This record gives sequence, C-alpha cells and structure tokens, in this order.
Amino acid sequence: MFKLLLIFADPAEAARTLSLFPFSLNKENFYTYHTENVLLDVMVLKTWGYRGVVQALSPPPSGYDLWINAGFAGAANPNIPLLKTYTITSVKELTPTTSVEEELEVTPIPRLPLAQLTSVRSPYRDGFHEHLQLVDMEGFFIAKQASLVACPCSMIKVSSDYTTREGQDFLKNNKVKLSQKLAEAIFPIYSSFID
Amino acid sequence: MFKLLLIFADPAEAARTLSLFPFSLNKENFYTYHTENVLLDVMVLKTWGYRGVVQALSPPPSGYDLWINAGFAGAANPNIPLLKTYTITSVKELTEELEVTPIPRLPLAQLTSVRSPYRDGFHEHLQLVDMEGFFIAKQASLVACPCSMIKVSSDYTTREGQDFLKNNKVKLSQKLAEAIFPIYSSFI
Repeated sequence: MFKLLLIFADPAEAARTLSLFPFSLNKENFYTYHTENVLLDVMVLKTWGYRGVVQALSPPPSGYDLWINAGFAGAANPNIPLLKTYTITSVKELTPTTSVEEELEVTPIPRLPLAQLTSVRSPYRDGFHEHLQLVDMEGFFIAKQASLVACPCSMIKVSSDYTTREGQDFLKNNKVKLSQKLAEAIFPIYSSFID
Repeated sequence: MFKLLLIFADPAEAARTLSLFPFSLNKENFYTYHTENVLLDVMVLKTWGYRGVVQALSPPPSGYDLWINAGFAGAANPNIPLLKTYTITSVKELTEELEVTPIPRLPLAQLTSVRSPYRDGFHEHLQLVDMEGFFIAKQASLVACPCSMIKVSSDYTTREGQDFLKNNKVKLSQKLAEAIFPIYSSFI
C-alpha cells in the first residue's frame, strides 16, 4: 500500500485538491482518503492565526512513502509567466537580515518544468531580482522536516503573483484558479501509484 | 527516551525557560524534568565565558542526544534588529570554526565567540557575538553529540549597548523560552 501525504500551507491552496476526492476528516483532525493500494492524506499548515507555528509538522509525520508540498509561489523574475505549474529542484531558506542561507535538493515530479525555490518568512514584495526564481514561505521548512523521517519530498508550485506591491492583487483575485492548477498537477501523480 | 541538554550562561538568561516546566533541582545549577518519552536537563554555568564552560562541561556530559546552548548575543552589524531570536549555522572564535545544527523555523545567523567582552563596535564581517558558544560546541564534539544554538539579539556592540540588554532582560529571556518550548514538543 502506497501512502502519500499532501501538505498545503493554507486552506486556499488546498481547496480544489480537497474537492477532487471524497475525503473524510479523521479523529486526528486532518483529511484522509483511501482506495485500491493508495492512502491519500492532506494536512494544512496554517488554518488559524496570523502565522504558522513550527508544531504544524513537528514531530514530523512518520510512515508515508512520499510527501508532496503543493502551493502558491511568487515570481521574482519577469520571465516566469503567471498561472504556470513548476516542480522544484532545490529549495533555499533565506534570512535577509544576515544573508545566511540553507539549501536542500528536492525530488522533481515527472513532466513538470523545473524551477528553483526560495523560502522567506515575510511575504516578498521588494521587487524583481536577478538571482531568484520562485519565492514561497513554507517549502524549505517542509523539505527539512521530511528529511527527519527519511521520506522523499517533492514540490509543486504555481506562479501566483509577481513579487511587487501592485502584483499582490492578482494573488488575492485568483486563488481558485491557482488552487485548481495545483489539483490538476496532483491528479496524474496519484493515478500513477495505483497498482 | 530522547535526552536533551540545555546550557545557559547565567540565571537571567535561563529564568523564563526554567518557568516552562516543573523542574527538579538535582544540585546547584542543574535542573531535570522528564516524561516517558523525553528527558530535559538544564545546566546554568556558574560564571560566564570560557572559564564557566570549562568549569561546567569538562569533562563533557555523555549520554545526551542533543545539546542546545541558548543565550543572549550582541549584534555587531546594524542590519540585525534587536529582540530577534536566531539559530546558529556556524560558530568561530575571534582570537577556528565549527558547524552548528540549525533549529527549524528560526532565522539563521553566524556566531563569533570572544574570550573578553566586545564593545569594539561594528565590524562588517561579524553578525552575532557571544562568549560561550564556540567552547560549548567544542565540548559537544568531544562526546560526538549534535549541538544547536539559540541566540537572541540583546544589544548592539557599541558603547553602553548593554543598557538595552539590562532593560529587556525578561523579554529576552522569554524569547529564548518561546523558542525552546517547541523543540521539547518536537520529541513527544
């Protein structure tokens, strides 16, 4: 039996994937679906409050065969079109006040185009940057937690906004379309693990 | 049972973390708490700096799965805000370098340990400055134990910068406690 964990940072990212299968809420307060040889679980990091907390994935869930982090990401290079779904090759965490970084490779999803991801705590609105591609908040955290249980981790990120103040309106107004892109990318992965 | 050792350089730094759990006092400056899954011990140094590290951690304690050194640190760069909790990626001695294991979901910084106080202003090469971290990481390596550090920015390294630390001791100690509590729960 193949056990797949999907991790979304927030409910808007998760919404359309949760509509794809007849999930039920279990007694542990997260979503679960199974059929044939596949268990499909969904966890959403930030349902409450102004920020996610480390205890969203600490201790990390054990027992899965693959984690997929699917979410929205800002585009910090204008040659990235919006509403495009990428898989991530490596994810960096950046601390702007010190410029210290950490970086981890992640497992690319077949037949999605490749991109690099940087995770930063604050929403990114400075502008465009030569050396950044996609920008999110939670990707690095999730990949590092996956390493603690030696579970492979893959990422799907859809370009959701350009990283400017004015660019944030697009994200605000297109959350359903963006969530739908994530759902459309997850389904063929789920389908390929049916034995 | 996971076994966690926390090391603080003085009581003020330790104070709010000690309030998080109903610790027992094993002996002077050595507190212990356990559940079925986790042993949490806290050692507070009897004096600051490398002398206090040698006194407390030579021989280094064996048997732990992780050491965490939590403390106040000076900011040697004005781009570092005060009252901010960092985890350390590497530590060097000012007057030799060691990798340190970052705690998840904390901003990242590099640490420089000095053997005498550092009111020597801003050096564009330095980030956070303390007196104990390098020596603690060195003792952890003797027992092949991972070491992590939590350092909250407590002062700038300019003249009279300790006034900010002195005025904010409780808030700074509470910041350390709030960063430590979830580490404990990461092992339940």
